[PDB]
Parts: sequence; C-alpha cells; structure tokens
Amino acid sequence: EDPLYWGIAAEAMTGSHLDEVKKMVAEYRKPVVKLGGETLTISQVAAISARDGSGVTVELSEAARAGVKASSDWVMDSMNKGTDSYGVTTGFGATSHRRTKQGGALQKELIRFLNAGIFGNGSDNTLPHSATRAAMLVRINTLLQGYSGIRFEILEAITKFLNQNITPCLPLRGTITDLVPLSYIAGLLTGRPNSKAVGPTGVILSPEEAFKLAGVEGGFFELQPKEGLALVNGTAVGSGMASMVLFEANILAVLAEVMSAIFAEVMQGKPEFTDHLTHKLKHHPGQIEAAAIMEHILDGSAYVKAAKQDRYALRTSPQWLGPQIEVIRSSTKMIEREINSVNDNPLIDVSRNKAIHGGNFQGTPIGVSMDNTRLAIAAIGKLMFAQFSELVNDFYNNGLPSNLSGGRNPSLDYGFKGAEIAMASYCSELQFLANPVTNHVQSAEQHNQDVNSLGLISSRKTSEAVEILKLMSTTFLVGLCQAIDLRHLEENLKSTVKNTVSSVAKRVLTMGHPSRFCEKDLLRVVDREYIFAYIDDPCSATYPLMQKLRQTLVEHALKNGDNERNLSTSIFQKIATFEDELKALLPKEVESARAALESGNPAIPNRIEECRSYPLYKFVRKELGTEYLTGEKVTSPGEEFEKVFIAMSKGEIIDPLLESLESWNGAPLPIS
Amino acid sequence: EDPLYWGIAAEAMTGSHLDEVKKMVAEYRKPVVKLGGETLTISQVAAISARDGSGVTVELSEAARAGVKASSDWVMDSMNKGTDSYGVTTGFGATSHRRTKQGGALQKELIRFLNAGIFGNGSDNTLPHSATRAAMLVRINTLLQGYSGIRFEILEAITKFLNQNITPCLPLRGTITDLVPLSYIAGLLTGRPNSKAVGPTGVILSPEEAFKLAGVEGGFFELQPKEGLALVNGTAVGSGMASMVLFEANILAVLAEVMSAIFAEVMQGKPEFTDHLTHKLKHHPGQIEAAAIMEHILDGSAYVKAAKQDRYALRTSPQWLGPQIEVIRSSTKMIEREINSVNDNPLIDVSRNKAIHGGNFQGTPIGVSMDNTRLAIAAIGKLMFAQFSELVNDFYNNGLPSNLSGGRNPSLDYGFKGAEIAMASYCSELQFLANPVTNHVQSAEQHNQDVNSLGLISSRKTSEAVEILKLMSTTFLVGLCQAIDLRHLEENLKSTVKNTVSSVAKRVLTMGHPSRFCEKDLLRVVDREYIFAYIDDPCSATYPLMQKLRQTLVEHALKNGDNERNLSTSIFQKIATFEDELKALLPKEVESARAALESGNPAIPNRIEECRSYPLYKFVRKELGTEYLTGEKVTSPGEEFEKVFIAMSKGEIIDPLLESLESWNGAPLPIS
Ligand SMILES: *N[C@@H](Cc1ccccc1)P(=O)(O)O
Ligand SMILES: *N[C@@H](Cc1ccccc1)P(=O)(O)O
Repeated sequence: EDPLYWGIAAEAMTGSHLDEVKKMVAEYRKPVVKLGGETLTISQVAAISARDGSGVTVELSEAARAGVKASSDWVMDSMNKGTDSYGVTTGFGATSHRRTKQGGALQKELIRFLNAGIFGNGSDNTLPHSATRAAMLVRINTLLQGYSGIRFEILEAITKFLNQNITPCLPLRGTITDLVPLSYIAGLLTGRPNSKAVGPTGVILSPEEAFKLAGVEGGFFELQPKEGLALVNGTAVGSGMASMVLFEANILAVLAEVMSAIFAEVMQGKPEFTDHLTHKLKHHPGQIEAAAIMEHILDGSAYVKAAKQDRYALRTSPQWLGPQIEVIRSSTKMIEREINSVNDNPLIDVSRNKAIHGGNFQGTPIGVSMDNTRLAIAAIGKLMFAQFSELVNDFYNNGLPSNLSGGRNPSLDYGFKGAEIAMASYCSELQFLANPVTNHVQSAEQHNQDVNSLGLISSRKTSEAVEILKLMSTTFLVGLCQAIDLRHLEENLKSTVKNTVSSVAKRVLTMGHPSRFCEKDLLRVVDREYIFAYIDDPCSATYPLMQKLRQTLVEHALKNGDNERNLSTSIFQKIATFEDELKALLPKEVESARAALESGNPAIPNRIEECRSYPLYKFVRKELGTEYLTGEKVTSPGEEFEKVFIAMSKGEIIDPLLESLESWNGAPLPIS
Repeated sequence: EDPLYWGIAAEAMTGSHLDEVKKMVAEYRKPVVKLGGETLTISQVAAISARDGSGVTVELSEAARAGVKASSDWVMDSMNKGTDSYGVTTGFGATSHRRTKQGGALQKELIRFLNAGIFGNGSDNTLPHSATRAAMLVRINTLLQGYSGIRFEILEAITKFLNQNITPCLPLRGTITDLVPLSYIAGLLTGRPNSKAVGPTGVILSPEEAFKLAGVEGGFFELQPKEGLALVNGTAVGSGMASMVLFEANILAVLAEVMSAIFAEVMQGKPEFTDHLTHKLKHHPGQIEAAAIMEHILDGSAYVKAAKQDRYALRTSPQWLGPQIEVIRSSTKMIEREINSVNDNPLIDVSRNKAIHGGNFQGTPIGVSMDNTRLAIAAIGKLMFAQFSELVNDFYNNGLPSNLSGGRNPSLDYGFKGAEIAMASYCSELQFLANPVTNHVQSAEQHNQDVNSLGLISSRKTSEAVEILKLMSTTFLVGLCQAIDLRHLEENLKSTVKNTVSSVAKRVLTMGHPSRFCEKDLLRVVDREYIFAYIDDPCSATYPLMQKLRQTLVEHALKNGDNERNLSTSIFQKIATFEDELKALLPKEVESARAALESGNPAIPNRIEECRSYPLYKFVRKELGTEYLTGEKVTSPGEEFEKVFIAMSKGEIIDPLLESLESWNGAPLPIS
C-alpha cells in the first residue's frame, strides 16, 4: 500500500545506474516517440530535441483523444451557460478581478501581453532551437492527459511542427518558471504578426510559411476559451531543457567512471582501491557501483597484469564520484516525473464537473534538480582536473614524460602544457557555475508570484556546465590516449636499451672469462630506471643511465677483491671501454627502434590492444583519426581535441564507452 | 572647484597605504576620542570598541551642543503648534497614514515594536559587545551634527555607558540596514522591562543597575517626539562593525606584504621580482607599493646577500596583493564617510524651518564596501595558502625539509603537515565567505523597503573572513620562523660536513703526495648538495652525500692516467679507505655541531639577526616564547600557534611589523 507514492518512486531507483544508462541509450535510438501523456522519458526528449536528421518522429496516442475532447467540450459548454471561470472569463494573476464575456478575445489578449520577450539581432537572446523542440514535446505530453481544456487538433499541429523540424523562435530569457516563452509557441499557432519560425536549414519563416512547410492545414488557430492559458501555463521549457541536460549528464558520469579506471591503468596505480570490501563497508550504492565498474576495467587490463599509496584523485575516485552519480540519478527521476505531470492551472475535472485551482505550474522540481545536478557536475569536473593534473606531472605520473611530451626532443615539445592551463580554466568556470540559481527568487507579478522556481534559468546554467564538462572530458580523453602511446614507446625503448647494454657488456666485460654478476646488475639498472628520464640523450654523462651503469661497475670493482689488483681482471679498468662502446652503439639502436615503432612494427605490441578499455582508445585513435601529439610535427593539441569534441557532441562516444563494460555482469568481484 | 565632492574624496587617497596604516595605529593609541560629529576615524571606532582595559575615553565637543539643542527645540516647538510630521505625529514606514497627537506615546510604541529580536539562551544570537560599543559611538557621532532633534543629555548618557563599559545586549540578527538592534540601545535608555546590559566582567544587569554603574543620573529617559526615531533610524551597527573589520584588514594587508618578503628570503627567491621597472610599467599604485615594501625588506636581507624563475605565489605576489590593497583602502574611505554621515530621517533643518525627508538610513556604502573587502580578504588568504604550500613542499622550497620538519629523525617528525591541512581548510572556508551578501535583497516591510543594503550582515561575514585570515597569518608566520631556524641549522651543518670531508680527504688522500684537485672537488660536492637530503643519516650508501663523493673519486681516478695503474698512486684504491674514515667520524661531528647550535653556541650565527625582518622573528621567538618545533619534544604546532594568535588578536604584532619597515623612506629603489 503506497498512498503518497513514495514506494513507486523508490522502485524506480533499483538496479544499477549503468543499466539505466543502457536503457536510456536504447530508448534514444528508437525511430518513434509515442506520446500518451504519461510515459515520456528524458531520452525521448533528448532524441526529439535533436536537429541532426535522425528521422525520429512523434505520434500521439489515439487513446488520449476522448479525454482531451471531453475537457475541451466542458470548457465550451460552461461558456454557453455563461459562468465565471478563472482564465476563461476573468483576468490573470494579480489582476484576476477583471471580468469579461469575450472568451476568445481574452485568450488573444493573453498571448499578446505575454509576447514580452526581447530577441534583438542575431541569436544571442534566442532560446536554442533544440530546447524549443524539447519544450514543444513536453507541452503536448502534459496536454494529452485531458485536464487542460484544449482541442486535440492544436496538439496535432504542434506535432507536425516537430516532425517537420519547423521551430518557432522563442526568447532566451523572460521566465521565472514558462509564460513568456511558451506564448511564442501560441503566437505561431495563432499567426501573430511578430511570430517567426526557423526551417531545417535556418531560414527565417513567417507563420504562413511555417504552416505550409509543416503540413498544418486549416489556417491559423483562433484560440477558444482557456486554450491560450493551457498552452502557456506550464513548466515545459525548463523541464524540456533539464531533460536534455540530464541525458548527457548521465552518460558523462559513466564516462568519468571509465576514464578514472583508464587513468589508473596508465598511471600504474594500485588496483586495490577498487576492492569491494572497502566500498561494501560504506553502503553508498553510487560508490559501490563506481568501484565495481573501475574494478571491471582494471581486472581486464594488460597494464595491471604488468604490475606507498596513490594520491587521492586516483584512490578516492569511487568515494568522490559515488554521491555525484546518486544526485544525477535522483535528479533524473524528479525531471521524469515533471515531464509527465499535469503542469497547468486550473485543471478541468470532467468527472467532478468543476475546475480545480492549484499550483502545478510551480517548477520547483526543475530548479532544485538542476541546482543539485550542477553542483554534481562541478564535482565530477574537479576530479577530472585533479586526475589530469597528476597525469601530466612527472613528479606523480610514475615515469611518464612531463607534459606527456611525445617527440624525440623535449626542449621542443611541451606536450599538454597548454591543455593543462586550459583544464584549470574549465575547472574554475565550472566551480563558479556550481552556485545555485534558486536562492535568488524575487517576489514577482505585483507580489502574486511571491515564490517562483527559476527552473529554466537553472537548467540553462546546468546546460553550460555540461558543455564545459565535455570540454574537460575531451581534453582528458586525448591525454589518456597520449599516455597509452607513451607507455607503448616506453616498453619498446626499454627493451632496446636492455639489449644494447647486454651486448656491450658481453663484448667488453667477457674477460675480467665472463663478468656475469656484472651483466645482470647492469640489466637491473635498466629495469629500475625511468626511460623518459634519459632516453632523449641516453649516453649523456649527466643523465641517470650512464651514471647508474658506472656506479654498478664501480660497486662490482670494489667487491672484486684481489682480482681487482691485476690489470687483466680489473673491472675498474673496463669502465672507460664499456662507456665508449655503449656511446658508439646505443644512440643509433634507440633511433632504429623508435623508427620501427613509428612505422607500425614495434618489437612489443601495444598492450592496450588486450585491455577492456581498448574500444575507447581504438575509437579515438583509429575511427576518429586522432593522432599522437609530437613537437616534431606541426599539429596542435586543439586540432586533435576538435575531432573528439565534435564526435562527443554527436553521441559517437556512447558506443565505445558502453563496449568497454559490455561483459560486466553488474556485480563486484568476490571478496570471499 | 569641487561641487560634487569627488575632489575631496580623491585627495584622501594620496600618499602611501603604509603611511595611512601608521596614522591609524597612532590614532588608535590616543587616550581620548573627541567626538564633534565629523572627524571620526575607523581607528577611533576600533579603539572604543575594545573591551580590554585600555582606558580610552570618549568626550563630546561642547561646540556641538547648540545645534543639537536647536533641532531638539524645533521638534518640541512644532508639537506645541500642533502640525503634522512624519515619525512625530504619524505612523512608520508602510503604515505612515495613521495619525496621533500623543507624541511621547508614539516614541514609546516605536521602541516596543522594534524590540523584535531573539536572544535565546547563551550568546550565540547576541551581537558581540565590542560591536555594540562601536554602534553606540557611531550613533552619537551622527546625532551630534544637530539634524536629528534629540536631547544632548541622551548623547551624554550613551557616552557614560561607553566610558564605564556598560553595554546593552543587542540581538545579532534582525536588521537589513539598523532599526531592530538600535532599539535595544533605546530600550536601555528608557528602562524597558526586557532591557539587559552587561558589565565589564560579564555580569548581566537590569537597566536600573546599568544606570547606576554607568553614572547616569536623572532616571530613565522618557523619549520626546522624534527621539526614538533619531536613536534607531541609522546605519551605526553595520558601519561600526565595518570600521572594526577594516582596522584589522588594513593591518593584515601590510602583514601579508611583509610576510611575502620574508617568504622570499627563506625560499631563496630571486629578489628581482620586486624591481621597480616592472611595477612602474603597470601604473597600479597598490602593486608599486607592495613591490617597494618587499624590495625594502629584501634589500636589507642577509639571505639575499647570500645569493630559472620562481613560482607565481612568490614572483607575482606584488601583482596579486596590489589590487586587494586598493580595494581595502577605497573601502576604508567609504566607511569613514558613512560613520561621519547624518544617517537619519527626516532631517531637521532649522535654517529652513522644515524637516527634510530622504533616504540617508540606506546603508549601501556598508554593504558594497564589505562585500568588496571580503573578496579582497579571500584573495590575500589564497596567496598566503599558495605561499605556505610552496614553503612546506620539498619540491619547491629550495632545500628546506619537507613539512619543515625540525628533529634529527624525519621518520618521527612530520613538521607542519597537520598545519598545512588546516591551511587548506582555512583557505576553502575563506573562498566560500567571499560570496557577496548584497545580491540577496528581499522586498521588505510591506514592500516599502523594496531595496535595502544588508550592510550589517555583510560586515559580519567580512568579520568572519578577517578572523580566518588571522588564523592563516598566525600559522604562516610560525612556519616562516621555523624556516628561518632551519636555514640556520642548514648553514651550520653544511660547514661541519665540509670540515669533516676536508680533514678526512687530507688524511687519507695525502699520498696519491697530496691529492689536491680531489679535495677541492669533494668540497664542491658538499657545497652543491642539499644538506637536508642526507643529514639525518649522512654516511648512508643510498643517500646523495656518499654517492656523489664516491662519484667524484671515481671521476678523478678515471682522469688519473698512468698513475692510476700503480697501487701506490691509485685514487680508486683509496675509496674504501676514504669511506671508512668518513663513516667513523662524520656522524659524531654532525651531532656535536647540532648540540652546540641547540645550546646557543653555533659556529655561524643566525643570519636573521642582520635582516630588516628580524623584529618579527624576534617578537615571535623571544618575546612570545614560540619555540622551534621538533618531533624530539612533545610540543604540538597548535601550542605555538596559540601564542601568536592571541598576541595578534591583542594587536601585539603591530609594533614589530611596522619596525621592519621603519627605515623605509617610502620610495622604491632607483632603476636609473
Ligand atoms: N500562473 C498564473 C497564470 C498567469 C498567466 C498570465 C499572467 C499571470 C499569471 P495562475 O494559474 O496561478 O493564475
Ligand atoms: N526607515 C524608515 C523608518 C521606519 C521605522 C520603523 C519602521 C519602519 C520604518 P523611514 O525613515 O524611511 O520612514
């Protein structure tokens, strides 16, 4: 028994976040959005909001028509009897004491005075057309429930505008949540002289042109009583935009979880930070899930198979992301309820033969969910900035080059240093955007609206935060792929150094007849030393390779006892010879190895090919043609970022992201 | 000609910030604050606000009495003729349409209904008594100008309350700027039954007890027409607190400038970042002054005399602090005007025989100056956090121990690591506090007060920020003194290592008969190496001293040519002997040197004794008894922080701070 509907809401929060995202993605890709008033999802809003030629269409449920007609007939019938009804024969808001019997004239006036927005020139003060399409879809879904008193034919007209991608121009600002912007949809439907629409290629259209292109026949609508109020008195603009925002935010949270694991891989972090006991003992489900996802990536990693504590951006990443995922998930359910709500006033209850006055236009679920989600996005951004900062810092990245520089000459390759500065600027602006909107409520409309939600303004700020998080995710992802390629370079160049030191050691020290403990210790120097600390000038006397090799020969000479006092068996007398032979040979050997790797024929294959995270690397590197960055070529990091950012904004990252987890059974690895 | 008073305001911003602070400090210490209505400074407010037994007294200018009596007589005379006057025979605010001829009864009612604050139990909802004293002083200064229509005897009564440290209890909250809190001063003067005061030792007093202790004779006042409005209708609580805040903020900005220079000293930064050409070419006077002050400290530094680029918290510190100083200075002039303004309504103009209605109670200068100053305080804090972070990090602090650890065993001394975490918590809360208050205005009082300044709320938040900045300054200052002592330890232990290496080198290598290029190169190793990288275990084979000493002997052996092939002149055959003699001798020599330094008899004196910054170190170390922190003793960093924080809060840091600059002539060093 669930009289206040807490139970059905709680049921919607079972199962994993990842399974919800997989469902959202499948829903988004369906060819038809069937609207009945109560099954709209944020992924259907996101799909319809697109203006990218996907071909998705909207169709209205015929099962809804009778209820819609009933309340429309009720309103018309109550005019014929000549009663007194708010928004039908009375004024609006604080001025509702005015009376009139010109019902159609009142609705015409309503749309006129709500057309109070400012467009100016250009598009800077215009609502994005995708958000207008989202608003149109959500408004239809509300009106289909049959409590609003509007003709079904008007909903059919809005549906044609959606399906033919003919979009009314709406002002960006003007709403405290959505009378003013929704009145520009009504104005297009009634052919107001200032009404404008945009066609699929951006052409500005008159209302007559828009009706013709959309396939609306019958001329402009003449609003019947209540129909203007039914069009404008709801939360569709704020909730439609919040839906688009949350669709991307849910995906980006999964991307942040997977990139935390790929980060761990290339950093050679200790995978035990994902151990399920740690997360089980905190009970938080977002943290448990985030750990299990990272553990899944790491359990199928060829880098972990190649393995005092890691720093917090690695080791506390499940604790950090967990509550953000929970907020984004909870916020999604709030918005999904809002886009299926009857946000209108008054409500026509034909069953009780009366209009019910209330406050369902008050968009508080939008403002709250968008403020909370914006703070969650800023936190995901801050972690990404901290991880990126560790990745490019040679003090912390366990042997990767400073700046992830790629070329032979570090003096002419500063790698990701510019990107790192950009990442700080993204993170800083994201922390600014994290401030709430909903604590700035003004007592409005002659103090009739003395609380108001500010939902659309908050959705807009969260939309801006998501865009910045995509800039950060793009830059981080390209950095991770650079690091992957640097680990491949590292393993191959280390193997070449080992082989060269071994061949020289044999040839020079095979006397004093074979110095064998010496050769193995020299090889241990190579195993121990960071390749990128010396490989740009491997035989330099001031770099660690030659210094530690000599130190090893000296250590063996001091332990060589009596044999060291005979020039024929002296290890010390071999040092100058060893160093000369190595200087003559190691440079060209390192160059040949690097050239071979650059030609696609490395001695050791790139281990990423055997990792579960390979689909993301493969997509960035092979599908998108993003290239390894190097000061030896003219290509800038931004040119590579463009490829990933544009693909990300087209949804092309979704498939390789989910592919990286597709064999996960949804449970953590056993701890018993 | 200066008809809008821009010119006289601009004149107040000439001369250096430091000279203004020196004047403020002298003003604060004067024994008598003489009030005439128009010469009050923030330093006089700060001095009077103190409840620390300084003995400062207030006295009222007799020259003010005639104007005060004139407007008080005017109000009484306009009652006798029976006219209509706002706040005298009419209601208040939005209810000013009500009429009455009971003039005294109206003022009694005014104080009753404004007594709408909440104290609860304890002091958490009570205005601090120092801020109440500031408010009382500022209100007298306003009323002395003679435009308010109040009896001079009431001002004399408030003066006795100040001079005898009898303070009415005021609620902390209740004002949008200061009717509600000021009505509790009026309530004490009229003996309201709920009125309470506090004596000098905290005893709660009835109004009768308070009058007796303060020396007010004549019984409770019975307010004459307008007198209640004259007491409560002004900005004295917000501006009084802003004055106290800005007094400390001005001093702390000079402290931040000087600590930036001491930071540069102990970091061995390049002093050229203070070069006047750099700052001259930006024109900003705060930056030019901040550079010249730091340059003055550094020009008299015995550490700079002992000397690719420094990091931003050092090298951009004048650029960073400059605009903060300008904001604090500009904000000070705004508040100094406000505390000398006639913030009251209506104004009695006996010259024109009329009351002038206006808005001078609108405390916008307070809200703006306190919001801007709070952001400036957060910026000074952020720089201090960044400097402290560099100071304790061995990657960045040019040879100081990680954490500024002080004991012989770093495994049992983590120095300032706890303080560093605390500094992040201080900085984080300061950045939170930097948000403004004045963008949260509500339309208030039946929408009569549809804009309001929120000045006191903003002053309170800036007061909290200043307190945190004092926590940060205390912790940083103790860290700087720790670093000073570590540089003293460093120079002495390095000298001992050099002498020991030299004596061993002589004794062991004086054969092959004296290895002289060898000895000088071994000494160059000691000169080059960071003492704190090895001095806890100086003869360890895995530490850099023994490694680089051996490397030097090996390098000389490889250059020794034919003599190296004879065991009698072999340098390589001396290594094991050299290392054994050094291991037998260097440990006890280092210990004797450290013990001698710990006993006050170092071989090399502490160079701080010859620096211009010595007064601050001497005060912290000798006057306050703050001690060098070491894991070898039980004393915690917090115990030492307490000494400095308490002294700082008593103003005891002012004298050594200004002493460090007292020979500065106020100009930068020539660049031509
Ligand atoms: N949200 C109000 C409708 C309205 C329309 C136009 C102007 C002002 C208000 P409600 O439904 O609460 O009357
Ligand atoms: N600031 C107003 C005085 C007032 C006193 C008590 C209640 C409400 C207002 P004003 O001087 O503008 O009338």
